Amino acid sequence: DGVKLCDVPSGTWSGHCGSSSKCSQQCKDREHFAYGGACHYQFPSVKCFCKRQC
Repeated sequence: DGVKLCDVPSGTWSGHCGSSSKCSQQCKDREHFAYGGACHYQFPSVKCFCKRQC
């Protein structure tokens, strides 16, 4: 229904997140974030945030 996922900042990804598909792939590939990730705006640019389950 609505699993609670927390968008956590990546230390691996830096710069800009233009593709959420690659962001999510990165999160699943790098760590145990099977829910992937999304491009979330933070200062100063859109960065990749991995979705962990909370």
